[PDB]
Amino acid sequence: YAVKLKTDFDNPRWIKRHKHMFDFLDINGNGKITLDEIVSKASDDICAKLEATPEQTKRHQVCVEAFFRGCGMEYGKEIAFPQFLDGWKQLATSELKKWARNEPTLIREWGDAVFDIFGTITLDEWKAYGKISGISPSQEDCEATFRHCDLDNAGDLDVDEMTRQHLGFWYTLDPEADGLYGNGVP
Repeated sequence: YAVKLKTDFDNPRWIKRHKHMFDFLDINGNGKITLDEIVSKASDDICAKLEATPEQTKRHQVCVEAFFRGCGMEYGKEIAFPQFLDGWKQLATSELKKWARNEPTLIREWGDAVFDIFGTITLDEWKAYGKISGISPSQEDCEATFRHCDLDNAGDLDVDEMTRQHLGFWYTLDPEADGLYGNGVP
């Protein structure tokens, strides 16, 4: 499949996908999130539970920082959803230009850092990620991810494929990427 490159930023389904994610990040329900919180979730929570090495944690942090700065986040900056979504439009545009240029995207580099903590991850690793990050705590959802994606010869997921899927899921609302997270993310 050719990844869908055209954006669809006014589609209510793309809005809802990021709204779901925003509200998941807004744990205290006050309508605003900060880079501080996102990086703490990355480093203090996820990497600790995954038992990442100090270096892996740092590398992952740098990637999370760059990724979310790309959507307008910053330390001490309290962002509400409309500005966050505007940031995602900018991130998606920038990422697609990199993709066109065959330059690694920030979503790819984040994936590299996640995968390294685990270029392939197993279903059981993905199920753990889903619980620890909280993005997909249902193991059935994680099974759906693996059904959905094109897997390697062992039934494992490669970062190139996950990145293709994430371009379509997070940036372009590619129908080929629908269901990447099962019912865990709309």
